Amino acid sequence: LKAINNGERYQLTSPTAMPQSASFLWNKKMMIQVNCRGYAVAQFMQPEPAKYAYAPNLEAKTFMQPEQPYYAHHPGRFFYIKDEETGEIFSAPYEPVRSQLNNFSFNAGKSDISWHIAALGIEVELCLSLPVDDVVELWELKIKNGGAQPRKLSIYPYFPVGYMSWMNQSGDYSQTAGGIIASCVTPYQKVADYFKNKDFKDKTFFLHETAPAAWEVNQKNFEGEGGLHNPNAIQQETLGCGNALYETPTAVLQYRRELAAQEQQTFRFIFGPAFDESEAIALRNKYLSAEGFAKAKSEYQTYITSGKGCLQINTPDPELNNFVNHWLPRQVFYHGDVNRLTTDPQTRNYIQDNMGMSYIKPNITRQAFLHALSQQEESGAMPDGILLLEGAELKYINQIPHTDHCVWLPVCMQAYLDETNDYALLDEIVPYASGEKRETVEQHMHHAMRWLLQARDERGLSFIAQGDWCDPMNMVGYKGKGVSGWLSVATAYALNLWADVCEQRQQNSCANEFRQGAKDINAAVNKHIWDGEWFGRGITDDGVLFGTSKDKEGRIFLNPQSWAILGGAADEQKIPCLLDAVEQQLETPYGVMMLAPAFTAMRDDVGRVTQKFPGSAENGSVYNHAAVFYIFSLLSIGESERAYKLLRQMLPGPDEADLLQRGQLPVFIPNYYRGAYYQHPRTAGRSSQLFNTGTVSWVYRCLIEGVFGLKGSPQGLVVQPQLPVAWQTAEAVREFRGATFNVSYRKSSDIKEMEIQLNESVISGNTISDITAGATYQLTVLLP
Amino acid sequence: LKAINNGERYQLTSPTAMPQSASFLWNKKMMIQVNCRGYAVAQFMQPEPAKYAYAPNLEAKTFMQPEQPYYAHHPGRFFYIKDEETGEIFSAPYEPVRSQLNNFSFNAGKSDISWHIAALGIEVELCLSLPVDDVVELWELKIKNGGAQPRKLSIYPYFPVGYMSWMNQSGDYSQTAGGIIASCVTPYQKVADYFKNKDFKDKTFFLHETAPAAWEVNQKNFEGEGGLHNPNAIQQETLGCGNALYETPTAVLQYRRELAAQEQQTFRFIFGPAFDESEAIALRNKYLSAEGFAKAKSEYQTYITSGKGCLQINTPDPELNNFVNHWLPRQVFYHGDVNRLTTDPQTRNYIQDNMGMSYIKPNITRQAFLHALSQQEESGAMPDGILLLEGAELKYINQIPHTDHCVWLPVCMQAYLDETNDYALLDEIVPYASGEKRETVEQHMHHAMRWLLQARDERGLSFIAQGDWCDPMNMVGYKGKGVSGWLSVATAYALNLWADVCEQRQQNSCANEFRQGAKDINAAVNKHIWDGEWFGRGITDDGVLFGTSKDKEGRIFLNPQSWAILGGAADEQKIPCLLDAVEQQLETPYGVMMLAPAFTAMRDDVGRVTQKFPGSAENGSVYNHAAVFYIFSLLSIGESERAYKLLRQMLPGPDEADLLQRGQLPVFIPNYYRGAYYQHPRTAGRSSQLFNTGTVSWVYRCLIEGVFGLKGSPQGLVVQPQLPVAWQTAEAVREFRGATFNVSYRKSSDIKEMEIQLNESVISGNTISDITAGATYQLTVLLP
Ligand SMILES: [Cl-]
Ligand SMILES: [Cl-]
Repeated sequence: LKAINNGERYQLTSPTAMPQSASFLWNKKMMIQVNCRGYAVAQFMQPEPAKYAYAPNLEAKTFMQPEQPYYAHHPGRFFYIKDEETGEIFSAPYEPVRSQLNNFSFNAGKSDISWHIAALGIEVELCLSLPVDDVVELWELKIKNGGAQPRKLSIYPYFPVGYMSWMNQSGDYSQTAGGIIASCVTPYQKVADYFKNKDFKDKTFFLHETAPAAWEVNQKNFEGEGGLHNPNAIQQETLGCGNALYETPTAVLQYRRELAAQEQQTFRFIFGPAFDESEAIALRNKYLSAEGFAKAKSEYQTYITSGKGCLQINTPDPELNNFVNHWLPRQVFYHGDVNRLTTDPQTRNYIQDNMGMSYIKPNITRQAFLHALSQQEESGAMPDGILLLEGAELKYINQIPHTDHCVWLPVCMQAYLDETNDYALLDEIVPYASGEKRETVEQHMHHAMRWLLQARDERGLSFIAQGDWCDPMNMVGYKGKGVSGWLSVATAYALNLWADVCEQRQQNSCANEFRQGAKDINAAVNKHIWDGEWFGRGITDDGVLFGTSKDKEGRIFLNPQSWAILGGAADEQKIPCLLDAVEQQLETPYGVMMLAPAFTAMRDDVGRVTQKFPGSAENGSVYNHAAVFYIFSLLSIGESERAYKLLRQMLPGPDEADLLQRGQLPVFIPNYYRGAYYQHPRTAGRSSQLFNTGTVSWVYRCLIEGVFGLKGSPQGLVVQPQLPVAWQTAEAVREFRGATFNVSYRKSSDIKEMEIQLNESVISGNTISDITAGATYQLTVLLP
Repeated sequence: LKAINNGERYQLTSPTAMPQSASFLWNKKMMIQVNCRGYAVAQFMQPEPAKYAYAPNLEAKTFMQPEQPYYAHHPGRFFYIKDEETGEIFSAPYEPVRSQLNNFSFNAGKSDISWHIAALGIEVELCLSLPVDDVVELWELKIKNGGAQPRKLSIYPYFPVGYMSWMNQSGDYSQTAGGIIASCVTPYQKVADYFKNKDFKDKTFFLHETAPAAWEVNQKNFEGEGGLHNPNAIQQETLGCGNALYETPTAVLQYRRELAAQEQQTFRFIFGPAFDESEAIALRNKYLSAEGFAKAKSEYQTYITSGKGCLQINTPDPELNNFVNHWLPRQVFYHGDVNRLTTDPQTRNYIQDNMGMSYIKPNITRQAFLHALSQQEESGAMPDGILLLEGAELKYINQIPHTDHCVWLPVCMQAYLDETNDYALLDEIVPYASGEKRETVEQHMHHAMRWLLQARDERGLSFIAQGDWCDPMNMVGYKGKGVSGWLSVATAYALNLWADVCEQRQQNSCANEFRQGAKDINAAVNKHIWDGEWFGRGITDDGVLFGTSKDKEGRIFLNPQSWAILGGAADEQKIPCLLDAVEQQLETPYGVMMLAPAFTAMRDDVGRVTQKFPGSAENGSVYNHAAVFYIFSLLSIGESERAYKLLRQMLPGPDEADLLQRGQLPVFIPNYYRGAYYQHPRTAGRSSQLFNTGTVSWVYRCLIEGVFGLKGSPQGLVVQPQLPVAWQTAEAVREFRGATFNVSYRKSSDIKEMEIQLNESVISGNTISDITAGATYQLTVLLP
């Protein structure tokens, strides 16, 4: 397991040591998660979510689950190879046959995913990639006779379409399209859904550049009694060229080749959805050639490059370097650039994902604030979701009243303003969700902060309704009286940040109003939530305070601690209680758990969070997004070593036991690693394998502004590093407001205070304030 | 393939010749479809539908689809057998290993399902059955060393639980319960669903009578790299006794036995859902013993016996005899006794399924009329569904306005009144769905018939809204103007039957009102629907008449023909046009198609029916329920040979090509055999394998009253047979109004008219009118 191609890829060389590991790709309209053994999950937008490769049964509407189980007929991307001289077979990448291989590489790439495998002296290369703007998978297969004698082979792509629909499904070979076309009608019953579903891409295509010897479109006939392990159609000399008539369809082709010693051949295919044959052919003409593949690859590299971000690092930790330089920025960029491929992002996701873009393409951030605030309610309250398309609707959790949505506005805007200095966004005029009222961004923000001050009970604590940041914490306040400890403390943080902005803008009454606000809230928190060694989590509708030392499950939550540090409820006296409480009850080798001990049964004044399996998701996992709010809190009070230790725990490896236990390639941060570390040690640390998470925008922020300490201010670039003490030297390159800063950090026993040199001469203070677009500056930072 | 055990069972001796074939069982709260290879689909009521054995992914809410595809990890019921001396393995019944077997029997039973298999000299017996009233599967395994030497075996039940839930799933071995308990929390998000789901049976148990050597509850660890074909846990000496912690759970046990020459051992298990361990143990104590199995089997036999029905036959066709005597009555009884295990049966299903019970347990019929009519709307209109439980709701198609619901009332009541003579039901007082109005059944019926007369347009034709009997015919009248040809003619039938009842009850104005009604409708049909050689199907919202000779797809529908014969729109002149049109365009070797040619693309003034795959379900399949309305129509005009031919086509076999093509065991009539006979001959005749269908109550009625001609009247039993001419003799035994009639039929060239003898002396007329409860009468019926 290691980086290759100068960081462009990361290679895993066993199909069994880490069998859940995967990587992803995306583009403007789709995403695909590819498992190391050949399984895959693909979703596209049209404009709502859909799939073209289906399960063999009628599946629920869903993308993936955490810790997704795969199974033999799970959708996947495979090539069977048959020795026509011996009848022996194997499959690439490893499933479905699972033969002994002589060689195996799975390569996660920034811009592609690929495998190299060998068996029976035949060398197989498989490469997947996507164009920027169309929904289609670009597949490249290379087969090489690696021996001294000719070899006769039958080569079979197997791209199973699955059970498409109970109403109508079929498939046939189309000579005109040049491959297989499966077709269905998405089930429905209401006449309105006919009109709504009319432009669905209900065909799935698998198209060949090179005409094959034969094909099979009927899944059962492909398998016969041999099943996937040894399909009958492959035991025969030739595929039988069957179709599917209200039978489960499949995409199987056959090439028969005699290959000379050392001879290699290449075959191209495309796979995806289409409205009709005409669209499949349009895509074929556009992509299915050496030239279409090359042009797509180079447009796609350029897209990834445009999102490369603002920080390259060179530290003594080569695993961190590789992760931060090569993998983190693409994962941030995915979130803000396509908003997790939903037409109704959760508001807090929209805002936090876009916060991350401040460091990548800040104009997308700016647009995101304008778009979100145009959907603010006239009361100042923000909706649970942001609609990205006319006609979309709030779905799933966005229909369940949660109360924290306004908080994110000044919290995330702060990052934007520090990075860009675009205080002028505050003067942009935007409407509200209803009414004829158009007001500046700044007036919107004021009304959001007033909303949060009004949405509090007689004690001055924030109402929780059916949840706050913790989506399934739904029964604390469902009767209309319960309050959140996390929301209270986070509200005080928000109010303090926004009061700073008001002061910076000469809005001095506002600055006072909101600072007073924050003091009131923190007082109420200190009176009603503080539990003696840590802050509690909320007070239920019936007046019980939970997240306290009296509770046997859910005894401490991370979030109220992190956010009391930030918002100022935690003073100098309280902070060391927090740190030790968190370390004793929540820290693990895989990072910090969000609550503990995990709940093992329903507690119905807290609610659905407590019914999740203990140590999964919000029920006490190492939930990385909560972990990173703690990291950030630690950085805000100079707890440099603690912060770095806990941040570095998010990245698996290089320890081999760690790698195997988490079962993840280190090419993304998952939403969680399994918690309940004390209750269930066997599974603890296991990765969810979910690449969708708002964690990464905060991780990137922590590195840039906190660890490396290269943070923007209205004066310029502020140098305030918090490197771990083990590093004798490190470098970073920072792109900032159109300039580049080559930074060298070095520990020196000759000094008492940090000393900063700019282009060799020493500065006073810690701000670089003469910044010209296009220039490069040498910074030397000497540290005690 | 043939009947065994004196008709108690039917045996199939290949696992591959008919791999979709199955049988079912049910009880008061559940049903299970068992496939010949070991796959199964089970549903239970609690009080809504649920499952305990899940797919390996997140499946949609559904029972089964037509022509259900199975796949390797589909839920199933399996036993692996390992030769500990050689490492060789096989599985019962055939999946998952698919080894060569020395012997194979699949036995569909009336009261159980079982297999006998042999391989490696070991003889395996497997038997499934259910008790009458609890949700639990009773499993009995027998293993016999069939050789001369001792043999060492490892024996592994494999009952996979599947992927239960993304929120929470697990499993472990429980010594106290005596087996494996998988556990989950059904996913939800709304607080109201917590309260609604609180008593769900979210545990699945697999409990052993005999303590095993080891177990495995983690599915992945069971399989390892060997997969289902050759699981790793079975290659080992002993199972590793793992659990499942937010991993997909499984039920695997291991018994290790040395068996003497000829020695057999028996192992018992139960499998099912439970709320908690306490319920699993309650079921264990009740059932898991030789004595619990025996008591359950004998209570279950008694339940099936109580539904045996009123007709045993002995004809020259031994396939018909077996089907009618042994299989048909249980399938009728299932429908009315549990109403297809939905809490909101479609109204037309409720009424027609219960009609069938007239011949089985007529008091359930009577209750069904009372229950249905208590939910009639004050306008006289009937709702789309009948609610069988306080709090249930209309679901799926029952939310989409269909208009035919009232029609079934007099159509099906006629059967009830002829069979039982219970005209006194008509005087029972029942409420309506809303209001304080309580009226007699008879007044309700009048208001239903008036409803049907009012629900017609200016031309006097019935509005279709979003459908009639054809559930997905949703776009003929969705704008509020379209009308049905089928509903018009069926309304006239209904009105005529009900006018007869009114006359029989001295309600003479009503009798006139409704007879006039029927004449008006038939006139309008003859003016606007008749198309010259057959009756059209409807007139769209924009005034187009479809189901005509001008249409290239959907050129003729069966239903308007059948029902014009019944209701009298078709006169003596028109009837022979119908017969020839139906025979030329609709008849097939597998029976009569409901429409043709099948639709191959959306036609959006007809609607969703046209998007189903051509020859599946309502889009031109041999849809048996439509076929049987034709059969019944044919009988009502003395077309004896045509009627019998088409009825006999519903029963597959004995022709071998027929059997293999339809792919069904002849132990039930499916809802459809594939149509589009001319467009897609390769698949035509394929069985849906769906045992839920309102067909069978009409088939039973046709046999009893039509073919065998033993029909009730207010005078007694009317002898009016329509035997096919090939039969030289036949017998039937008819139970009727508490008496038995041993009937012998014989063709005699000595007579001009039918002659009937009762206890050897000749009667005049054709009615037996002296009927004493408990008596047996000899009837001899001589025919020309
Ligand atoms: Cl939380
Ligand atoms: Cl119809």
